[PDB]
Amino acid sequence: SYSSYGQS
Amino acid sequence: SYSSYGQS
Amino acid sequence: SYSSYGQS
Amino acid sequence: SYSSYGQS
Amino acid sequence: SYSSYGQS
Amino acid sequence: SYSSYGQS
Amino acid sequence: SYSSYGQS
Amino acid sequence: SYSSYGQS
Amino acid sequence: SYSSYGQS
Amino acid sequence: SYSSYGQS
Repeated sequence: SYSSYGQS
Repeated sequence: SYSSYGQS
Repeated sequence: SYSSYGQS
Repeated sequence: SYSSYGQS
Repeated sequence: SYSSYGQS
Repeated sequence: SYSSYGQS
Repeated sequence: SYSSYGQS
Repeated sequence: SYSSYGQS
Repeated sequence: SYSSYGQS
Repeated sequence: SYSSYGQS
């Protein structure tokens, strides 16, 4: 949880 | 949960 | 839950 | 729940 | 529930 | 939008 | 949006 | 967005 | 966003 | 973002 994987 | 995977 | 997967 | 998958 | 899948 | 505030 | 505040 | 504040 | 503050 | 502050 609390994670980023895409394009931000 | 609390995660990002797309384009933002 | 509480996640983003699309284009925003 | 509480998630986004489309175009917003 | 509480989710978006379409074009908004 | 897409939020909960009551008792469910 | 896409958030919870109550009792679930 | 995409956050929790209540009792779940 | 993508954060937790309550009781889960 | 992507952080926890409550009881989990």
